[PDB]
Amino acid sequence: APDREKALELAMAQIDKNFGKGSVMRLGEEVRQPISVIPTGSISLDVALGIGGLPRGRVIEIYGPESSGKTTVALHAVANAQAAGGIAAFIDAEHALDPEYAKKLGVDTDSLLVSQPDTGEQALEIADMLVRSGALDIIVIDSVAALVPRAEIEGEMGDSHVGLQARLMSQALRKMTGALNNSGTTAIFINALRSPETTTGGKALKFYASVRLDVRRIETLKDGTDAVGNRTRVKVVKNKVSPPFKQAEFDILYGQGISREGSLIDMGVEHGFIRKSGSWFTYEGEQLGQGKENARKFLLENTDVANEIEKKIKEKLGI
Repeated sequence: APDREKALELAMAQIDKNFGKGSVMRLGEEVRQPISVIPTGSISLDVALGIGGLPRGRVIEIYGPESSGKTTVALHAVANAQAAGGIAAFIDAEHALDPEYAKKLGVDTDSLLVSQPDTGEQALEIADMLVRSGALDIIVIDSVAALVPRAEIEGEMGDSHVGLQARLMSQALRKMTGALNNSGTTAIFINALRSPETTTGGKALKFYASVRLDVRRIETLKDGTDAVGNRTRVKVVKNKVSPPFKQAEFDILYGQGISREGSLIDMGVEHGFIRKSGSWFTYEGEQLGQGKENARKFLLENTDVANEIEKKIKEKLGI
């Protein structure tokens, strides 16, 4: 009577119907539920996520050591959302954002809502208020670790209460998540951190998120001796809308955003479109150059090509 696959599907079926789509899923499975998404700004990452970009109306956490490339991504997200004509909110509690660098990645600073909370409750709440107005496409909280409870701030944390922050984070996230889902507003909590300590607030953020990104830096992009930027690596450690654990890499040159041409030269190679002979790159006849960098330039100057690689790559996968 038992037909494991017939019995297994029926099991998964109920499981989703009981806890939500994606509550369980074969890793090879290839999701086909196209959800509204905010493009990460890194094609590779956008594919790693398995749905094009950050899922809308979800809580997204981006953690990693300082300079890992978190903000950048985050900034890009805002940027792509504004192009889709969405409004963006930035609950700043670190005062580091450099609007100028933002404008560079495509952000419309002049139309960006910004708030610099006096307390942690204040911040989270201000956010909650903004979210439930259903007007924002995306909201990004800078530094989970900075949402220090009011009590701790005022200096009354005289060893008379402890752990207050997680709670602050947990309860806050209990409320907002709901509202978020209805508004469709994506919320990116930038968790610049410090296994699994979580800087005091990732405890509750670990369960409320639907997508958790692990941003890390792996190598300094060079030519020969002179540097040009750094290659970041991300690992979607959690994904409740597509098979998790995939990962992508992308280049960010000093002062720039996620290098399109880089992504091109990267996904081109693995995918076959662009061939690499030792220390050289070639694209169906044409020579790109000796070394990823000259190639990058090459693709920067010859707009048509590359634009066509983006094409072929964008075809072999969903564009």
